[PDB]
Amino acid sequence: PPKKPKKPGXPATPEKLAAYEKELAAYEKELAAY
Repeated sequence: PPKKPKKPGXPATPEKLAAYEKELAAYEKELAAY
């Protein structure tokens, strides 16, 4: 089972937020595929 990506806290730059969104989307796809 795919582990849920953790949220970048503190010094979180827009790119890492976008990365969190993309990785969360990947989580959704892999979770749905699971």
